[PDB]
Amino acid sequence: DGVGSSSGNWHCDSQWLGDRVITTSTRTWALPTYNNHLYKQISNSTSGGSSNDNAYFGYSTPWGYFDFNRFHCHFSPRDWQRLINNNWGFRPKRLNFKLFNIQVKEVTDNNGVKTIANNLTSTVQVFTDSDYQLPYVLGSAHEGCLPPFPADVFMIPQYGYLTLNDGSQAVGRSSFYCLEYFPSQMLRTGNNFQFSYEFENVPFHSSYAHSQSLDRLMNPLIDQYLYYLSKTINGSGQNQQTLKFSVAGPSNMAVQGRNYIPGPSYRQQRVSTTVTQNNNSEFAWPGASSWALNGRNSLMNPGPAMASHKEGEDRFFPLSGSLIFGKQGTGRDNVDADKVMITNEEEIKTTNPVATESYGQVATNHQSAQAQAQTGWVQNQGILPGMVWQDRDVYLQGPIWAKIPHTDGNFHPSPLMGGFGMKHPPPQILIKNTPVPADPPTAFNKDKLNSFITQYSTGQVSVEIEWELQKENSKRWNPEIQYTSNYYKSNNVEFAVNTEGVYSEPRPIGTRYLTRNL
Amino acid sequence: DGVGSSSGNWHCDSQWLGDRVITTSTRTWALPTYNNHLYKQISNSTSGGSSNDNAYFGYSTPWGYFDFNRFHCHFSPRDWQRLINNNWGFRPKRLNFKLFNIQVK
Amino acid sequence: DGVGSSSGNWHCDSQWLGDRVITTSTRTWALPTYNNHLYKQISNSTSGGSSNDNAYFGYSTPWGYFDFNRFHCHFSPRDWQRLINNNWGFRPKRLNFKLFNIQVK
Amino acid sequence: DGVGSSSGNWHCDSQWLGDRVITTSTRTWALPTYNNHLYKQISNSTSGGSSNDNAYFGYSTPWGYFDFNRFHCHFSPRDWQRLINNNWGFRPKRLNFKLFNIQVKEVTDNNGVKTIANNLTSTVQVFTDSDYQLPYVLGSAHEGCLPPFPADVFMIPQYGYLTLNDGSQAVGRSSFYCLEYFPSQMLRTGNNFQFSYEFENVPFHSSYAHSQSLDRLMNPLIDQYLYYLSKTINGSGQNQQTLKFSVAGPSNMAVQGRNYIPGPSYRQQRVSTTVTQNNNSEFAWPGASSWALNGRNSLMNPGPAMASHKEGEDRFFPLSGSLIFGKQGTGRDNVDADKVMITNEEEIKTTNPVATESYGQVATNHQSAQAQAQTGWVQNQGILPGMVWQDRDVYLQGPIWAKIPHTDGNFHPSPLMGGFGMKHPPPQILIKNTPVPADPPTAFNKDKLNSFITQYSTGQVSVEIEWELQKENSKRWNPEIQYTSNYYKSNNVEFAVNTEGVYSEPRPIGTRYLTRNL
Repeated sequence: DGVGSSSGNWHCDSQWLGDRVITTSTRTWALPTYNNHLYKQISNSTSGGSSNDNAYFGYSTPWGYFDFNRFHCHFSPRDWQRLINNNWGFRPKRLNFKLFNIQVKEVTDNNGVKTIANNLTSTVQVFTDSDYQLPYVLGSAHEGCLPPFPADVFMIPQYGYLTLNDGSQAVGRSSFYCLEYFPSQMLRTGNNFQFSYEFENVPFHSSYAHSQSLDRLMNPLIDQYLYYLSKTINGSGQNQQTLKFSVAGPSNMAVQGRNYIPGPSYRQQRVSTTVTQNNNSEFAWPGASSWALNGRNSLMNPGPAMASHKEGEDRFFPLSGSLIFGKQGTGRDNVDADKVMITNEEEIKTTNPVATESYGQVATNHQSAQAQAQTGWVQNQGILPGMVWQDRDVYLQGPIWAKIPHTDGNFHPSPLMGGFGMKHPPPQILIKNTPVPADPPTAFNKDKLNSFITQYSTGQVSVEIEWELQKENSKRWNPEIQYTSNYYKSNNVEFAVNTEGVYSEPRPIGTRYLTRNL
Repeated sequence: DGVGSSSGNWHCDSQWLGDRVITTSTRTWALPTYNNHLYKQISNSTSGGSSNDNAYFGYSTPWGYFDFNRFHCHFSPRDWQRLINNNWGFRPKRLNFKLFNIQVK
Repeated sequence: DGVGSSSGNWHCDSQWLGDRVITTSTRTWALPTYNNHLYKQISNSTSGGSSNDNAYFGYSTPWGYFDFNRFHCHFSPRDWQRLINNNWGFRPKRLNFKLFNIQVK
Repeated sequence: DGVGSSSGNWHCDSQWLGDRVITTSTRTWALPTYNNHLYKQISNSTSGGSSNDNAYFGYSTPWGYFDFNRFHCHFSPRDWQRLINNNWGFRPKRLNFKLFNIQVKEVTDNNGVKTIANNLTSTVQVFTDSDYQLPYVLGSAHEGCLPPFPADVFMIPQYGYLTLNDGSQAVGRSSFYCLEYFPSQMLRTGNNFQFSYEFENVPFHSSYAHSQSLDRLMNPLIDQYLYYLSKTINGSGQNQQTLKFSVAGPSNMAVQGRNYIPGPSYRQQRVSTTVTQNNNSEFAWPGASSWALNGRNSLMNPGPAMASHKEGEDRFFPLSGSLIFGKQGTGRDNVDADKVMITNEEEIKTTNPVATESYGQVATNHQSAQAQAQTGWVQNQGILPGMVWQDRDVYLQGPIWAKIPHTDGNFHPSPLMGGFGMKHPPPQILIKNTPVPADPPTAFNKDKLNSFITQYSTGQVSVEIEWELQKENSKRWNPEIQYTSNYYKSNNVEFAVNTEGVYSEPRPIGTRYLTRNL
């Protein structure tokens, strides 16, 4: 429109209908100039990397991008509490995104002092990768998302991508992408940008915990009509071999026939938070479970959805089997256990195997009069017919969605870090300040200009997402477990600001508090 | 239009139809003041030339000009590869040119 | 039709449309008499096999069969090159099969 | 149709309308099996060639082809005489082609004796290269065309083609063509084949000889209003330099100004048919004019249309400047001059330069008091503005058309051997006997069959061409030169059969007997 007219209003609210909840969040953003308007080839050689497992090749772009792939970007703690305490499931339906109130500033430095002024004629470029023609980086748990607290002003992260690499070198199959080779809208201070997105059909997330275990689905009062081999010898010596059979009933539930079995496994090492119970050696990387791709080892992290620990074993965790969040103010490198928040998936112990245990035991030989029957620990077990399992729970500060890789085949493409897997997720939204050259020389020079006016941009961003709800219809008589704040007095209110205005999330919040039968 | 409204968008893409390919390219340009707004007579004497074969007479103008008479101004390397590997011939048909987002400093 | 009239023509060509390619291939075949018009029980004993892993039981029929389950039966090397250099994917859609110009000797 | 019904009639006649003549010719052909149904790579190594100039690479196909690219295939000698004596020009308009009365035979050899029988169920395959996707070999003066005499039965020539070569080896750019990769009609004894072709617009062939010379177009009674420098010195000593000018008139026609000049040249060596006037040395290849392409020298043959000889110099010919036809029964290698028929282009001496002379003389220096004026013989001269020329004449036994090479540029694409140049000439008509395998083994073998029944095919071929005529409207008073037979008694009639039934063409017949002004 014009310089003196706002191009949008501040929309931040949650609307709770019967089967739907609409979340709207608005944030103020700041966008600097990245790479001084240049594309730069990057690799482990440029960053000084040495290990083969961490070698990479890619490019850093002068473009930024908007990321809102975390639940706290849309749900307040109270809204999250309502969702998790009142619904058996939820899923995103549609998306509305807006950029408005664009403000481009120029910075001039004379001598140790910088002056900031408006540049009303400068432009900012925005476009969406609706055709998914660029590498998708929103599927990784990267920082730079919209802040959970609406009053926080955030910096737009720089967009970068990786391609095929051989050490620090590239190959002929490696791809280079120029983001200026895409049509993009150019916005001055009076212009705004908006688009709508429809989520593809995804299953409802399981925001419930099973009230039954897979091995306890039988009637505890009635025998089965099936038999089991109870004895093989002749009880109370030589030549004592005689078959025996008994009815599988309530007294021996472990041997009853069952139609379904727990889901797959890939065993993790077990770590205690009581440090003196751990071995006196360096076992992080060495002791960890991993997978290999083209000679590179990548940590199995977080891996298959598996129960974090056995009942009562709360002190133990799988070495890389769980999402680890950092508390407010936590450092980047080598922080103590009290500075991080270790999530756990104990709710899925009713259907999923324990991460630090074998799947089970399997026969490994043919027993005879000369050879005793032998069994072997199944340390990893693939998908088998009749298996059932629960996916990893999602969290308030955890990811929402991920892009399913474009491959010939996949199985249960639920993101392993939690969330909704989609072939066509919300498109990447890329933003960049248009370069403004400084005064050029009065004589023609064919070289590209390298002198630009120092600029940055700021504005507001709004994203509205409609969520579909799956209401609970339980006939359970006793009250359910519910997420609740603690009344006991404390220096600060949980999920609030401190005396210095710092917002903090004191704990990870899952979604599985209500219960339903298996 | 106005100071605070963009006069055009960034269009840079290639569209491949059956018998036609449409190339669009957008660039950012900078234009200084040439000859301090003056027309100047130029010659090999003004530039110090001596040889008869390189003697010339002309004028330098304060005007600039836009030139896109090179194939890489319109075709990306991948588009060029497609064109050369899949076609026995090609020729230009029509042209569209735009200047927008003027900023004078 | 008749003895002196051909029952079909030689069709062997590839037609490249926008999103579709139609491949046609014609070949000359010869069919002898198999097993002297008999069905015969066959096994690894009849062929002299001894290993358990290669033991088998079956029948050999006096019938022949037409097989075109290889890509080079339909795509020339140039057509294959075009397909692989210009397309992200392909799949068969429909089939037409013909036998003609029968000659029994 | 059926075995016992003819699929076509014998059509061989010429119909003379006002401005059009329609020629129809029917011939009986025989088609054997070529290369035993195989494609074979051929090169100068396979044929034993050694010279770089004659090196080649290509393929020989089992297909034959029909060729009617010679005028005597359509015009009888009497029709040719009428055409050349009554018309100033002619050009082909449209084409009709027919194959019918197909007869396929099988040959069986027991012991030194062969038995031939019909194979009523066998097929012959025919198709036309209407899209010009195969190498065009009809543009070369190859043998194998339809015989001039309708009663002669001819053998179908085998189709072969050449591609890019480096010595006897091929390169990556070389192309291999499979003629079975084309849709073709399969014909039994009851079937027939036919198609129609329309000639693209071509200029009328010049079937006239100019009655004026390019240097004698002025009025012989009137002076020009232009002057010439007659003298430079001071006639009848030193210091005698004085300019002079005179009117160019009838007394000095050589110096008159002229608007047009004779056409281009590329000088040929001069050979006498009186052998004792030639040099006592071997000068064929060495003394010949040539052009070079990629390091290979190709004889300039016949080259630019140039007058064969000066007036009265009938004994001389240009070393490779003229079409040479062989008399009936003439051998293939090293025949005497009386066994061949040397064509001449003396009719174009009025506009085209003499093949064995320089184009002219050009100044090569600046004359002065110290240096005498110098001139140099122009041995070859390219196209210049104002040039006019006549193309090479066509002959009864000479070629009709040729395919203009598909190139970015060309100039006056009239075939240098004579005829009509076309981007889309009459398409190649390719024919092959369908292989008929012998008895295969009773056990499956994956190798391609190499045992086939010995077969050949025979039938009739008809081609009808409509020619447009350009009538003469001359006001010449005296009678014209006309082609005529000689009444004087002879043992045989010219253009007739001998006592052994051998048809012969005793002389080449041009088209340029009538006259018109320049």
